Amino acid sequence: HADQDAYVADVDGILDVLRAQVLERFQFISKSALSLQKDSCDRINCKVKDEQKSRALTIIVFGASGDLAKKKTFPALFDLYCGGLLPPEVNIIGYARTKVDDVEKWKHETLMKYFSNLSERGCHAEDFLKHISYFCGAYDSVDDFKRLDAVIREKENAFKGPEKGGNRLFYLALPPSVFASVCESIHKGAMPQEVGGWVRVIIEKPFGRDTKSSAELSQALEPFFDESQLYRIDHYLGKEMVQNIITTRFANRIFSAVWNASNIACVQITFKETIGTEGRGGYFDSIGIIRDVMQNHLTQILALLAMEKPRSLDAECIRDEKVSVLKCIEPITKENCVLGQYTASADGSIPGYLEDVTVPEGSTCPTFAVMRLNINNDRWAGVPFILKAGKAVEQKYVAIRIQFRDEVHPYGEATQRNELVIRAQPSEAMYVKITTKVPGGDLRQTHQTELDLTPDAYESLINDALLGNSTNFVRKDELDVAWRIFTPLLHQIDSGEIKPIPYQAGTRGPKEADEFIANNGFKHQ
Amino acid sequence: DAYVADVDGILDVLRAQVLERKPDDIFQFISKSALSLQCDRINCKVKDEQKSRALTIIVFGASGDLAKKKTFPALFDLYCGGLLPPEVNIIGYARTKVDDVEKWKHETLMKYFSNLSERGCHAEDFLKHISYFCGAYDSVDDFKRLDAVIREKENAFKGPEKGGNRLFYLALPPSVFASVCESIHKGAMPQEVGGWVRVIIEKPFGRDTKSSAELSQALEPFFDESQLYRIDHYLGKEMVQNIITTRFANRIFSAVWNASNIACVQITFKETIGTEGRGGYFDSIGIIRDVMQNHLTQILALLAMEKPRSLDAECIRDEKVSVLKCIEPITKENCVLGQYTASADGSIPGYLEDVTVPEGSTCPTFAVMRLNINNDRWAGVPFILKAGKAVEQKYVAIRIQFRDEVHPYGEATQRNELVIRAQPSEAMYVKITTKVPGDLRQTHQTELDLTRLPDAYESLINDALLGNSTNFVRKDELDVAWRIFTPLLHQIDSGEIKPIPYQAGTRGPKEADEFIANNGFKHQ
Ligand SMILES: N[C@@H]1[C@@H](O)[C@H](O)[C@@H](COP(=O)(O)O)O[C@@H]1O
Repeated sequence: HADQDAYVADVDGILDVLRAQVLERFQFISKSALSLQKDSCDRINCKVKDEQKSRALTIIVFGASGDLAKKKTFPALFDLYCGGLLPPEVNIIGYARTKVDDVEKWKHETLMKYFSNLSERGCHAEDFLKHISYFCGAYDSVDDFKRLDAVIREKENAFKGPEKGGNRLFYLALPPSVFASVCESIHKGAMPQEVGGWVRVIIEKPFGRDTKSSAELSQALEPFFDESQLYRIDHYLGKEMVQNIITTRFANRIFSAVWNASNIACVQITFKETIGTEGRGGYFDSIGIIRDVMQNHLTQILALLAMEKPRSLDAECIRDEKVSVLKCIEPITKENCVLGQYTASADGSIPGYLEDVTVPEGSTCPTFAVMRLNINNDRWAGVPFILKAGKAVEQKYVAIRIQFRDEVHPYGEATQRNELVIRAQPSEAMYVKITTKVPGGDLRQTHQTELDLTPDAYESLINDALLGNSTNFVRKDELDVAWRIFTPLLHQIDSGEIKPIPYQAGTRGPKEADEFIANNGFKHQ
Repeated sequence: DAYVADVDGILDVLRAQVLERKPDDIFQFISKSALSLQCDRINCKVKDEQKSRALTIIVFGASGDLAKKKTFPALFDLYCGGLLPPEVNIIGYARTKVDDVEKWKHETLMKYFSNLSERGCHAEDFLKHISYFCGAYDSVDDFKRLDAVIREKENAFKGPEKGGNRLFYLALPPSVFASVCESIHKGAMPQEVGGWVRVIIEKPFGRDTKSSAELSQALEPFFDESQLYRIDHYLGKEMVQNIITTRFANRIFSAVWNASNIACVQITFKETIGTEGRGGYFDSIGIIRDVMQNHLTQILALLAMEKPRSLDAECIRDEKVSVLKCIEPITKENCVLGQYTASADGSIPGYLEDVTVPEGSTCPTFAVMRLNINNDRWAGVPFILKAGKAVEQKYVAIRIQFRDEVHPYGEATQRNELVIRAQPSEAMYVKITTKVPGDLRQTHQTELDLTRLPDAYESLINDALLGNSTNFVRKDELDVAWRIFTPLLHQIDSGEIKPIPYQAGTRGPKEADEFIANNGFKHQ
């Protein structure tokens, strides 16, 4: 309805007129309201901001000798350095349990092995290692964090610059079981100095495995770090796609006006991988495809896509809207879910999921899921939202597909449903499919045409955290709502009330899934 | 410098309110959300007789959770509001020796005082009125020693009259009530020269007809029903006036307050909190004894009574008794029980997860039941009491649903309602159908609103201090109240009904809502 969007715009335009009147200094808002009634391996070029330059900065990577830290975090930090997005005087500390004598060989052997050895980057590796130190320490001794504090205080007091104190980003590349321990230890032991500096904490998934376990972690952490400080990171959600979702829609009347039940026939969000899970049963078997990427990754995409209009692009305004729309979503039913589990590829190259020492025999863990979500609000009531995720399928692909309702009249078969695709993998692309004339010479001689409207994902998130921008991080309330959307389903699945269909590695998945989709409003182009 | 723009921040709150609620008139809603988005010498408001004589308040069990977290903070609030006499003496009476009474004051009491500015700045002054007294609850000599301590404060009283008034507050297990009352009777009654004696006692008042009557007979040699105040913490003055005045002062409400016009009456008490690890204690009590036989029944009496001969306390109490005597004993077939299980987010563990709860507990944390008031006014009208822990909102209200006018409006009208709500905020309103301007069949449901003071608990203590016993259950009233519930409780304890599990934070068991719909209620 034009009136749904008009009313919001009228409220915002009233709050806007109470803005430029209150620009002349609660009780004044009440009075004004009734009143309105009556009417090449080159040099790193530093792209960092002034404030970023102005105070010291230490990044502490905890669990620095783990696979995530050494293969993912440190390389990501390296790429940001090469991109000129770390402050000049950035200090990095790898905190970990094991004692190390030859500090410099550890950086070279545990860390540099994994750096991007590309042309434009390789030459900067040694430069980056200068900014790194090692810290031997455990994740609970108050002593160890007192010592670390003093190690940081020395580097911060050495900073050659205008502001005192130090900004501190604690990056917990650890198993969630130690999050609370470390967090309290930081709180008691190693917060930024009184004089100045912010404190930020990046934590890694899993964020529980259901409503109850997730809220226990939130409760454990919330004594020590609030939602301005805590950053729950989703490696796979990048700047590029988020901007495509938000900007393309909210900046433009044309897309804004059609982004609703009256115009949209159906929406799919798809996350497909050719890779399987081989030798990862130790993580995956207990998690399943749904907890792994759908409850966390796909649902945040969905929230950004479905949300109502925030009043501004301030992060918490957007996060507020993510929560509101998630709260409109009905808990997913077992009647709206098709599950799969992959067997060996027909060509015998790829082994099945159960064919794995790190997977328990008999496992019914799903590697594939397609489900329908109902968003019960004025904007979305009736519209099918399809989430689809799967391992060992036919191609690597992440995209949003919005199919618009057909204009049957008057072009009939000389036209076709409009679409909007926002694709992130294997490469970024955003387009609309529309119908246009061909130059020749009758009106029903039409064409299908694709208007193109167009640091990696993980890196862009670490950068956002340094910048203090939490837009693309799940907030504590948001996380809780998301868990309530999926947990009843996850229970039904673990109680065996629905079961995975087998599919061979390299196919599309269970044929049943494609029938589900087609039976839930999608029409083939 | 000061580019705070927290303006924008509050604009955001307004926005969220407007779009949540979606008013027709944005402007007028902006005002009402803004105004409702918003130190000094104490002004003595106390009356003539109250300033005339010494007052001493003795809180027995002063280091207990009830006394330090509820009673003493309430007295502080009364003090800050000018509702205690200026020379009031407060005595905390307990059994543990205390080296430093000043530290006790600061650590045991002042910790639970309201941190409100306009109160904080009075705490130290209030503490000057509090003494600690250490003694037993059964030794006459301790009460004589207490009497000496009181007489000393009374005799230094600088106002006109002699002796003093004594309010004894028994924040104790009822097992010690008789021994305290006897000890008071022998040892520290007010001075003969002048002063009254009042005694406030806490629930439970027994746990069935027999235990309760035995308790009343243990106390009546010492205190009569003008001296004895059985306190129900939850019964506020504001609710009671809503119940009494709206009806009895008005022809329109009096005329419809009967079987000819009312389809059903529901009295609801809902909390989001569980038993909070005190399940072991709750388990011997259960929801029916906890709030229904006492609290909801008093609300029912006030709501259902005949017109009092006057608005005097004992005339109201006489009518409370008369109506309760009309009520049939509740049958098990008119009762649905629940027991909560863990909340979705686990913040409320299941009732049975508490290790202090014994395996196999069928204690109800939830109950809905129907009472039949067999009199001319009420014959055939279902009265529903509903109470529940660990449900979906904190809420206390009376809902009166009137009979429908089938003709002529049919589906273009629905049943009128009178709501008197106390929690989470006071409201009272009627829902009637009215025309929309713009088609006789085009109608709207509208709510007519009929409209820091003391809170409900503070109101009752203030009432005891003033001698107003309206909102206190009288001995005879209590007996009758117990005769309504005791058969049912017996059936429950014999295992004849069993509680339906419900998840903490839901409404309760689906069978309870169906029971309500089966006994005369119709959803909007
Ligand atoms: N917008 C991001 C993309 O940047 C990302 O690439 C993709 C997941 O794919 P991958 O797991 O390869 O990052 O979806 C996310 O939503």
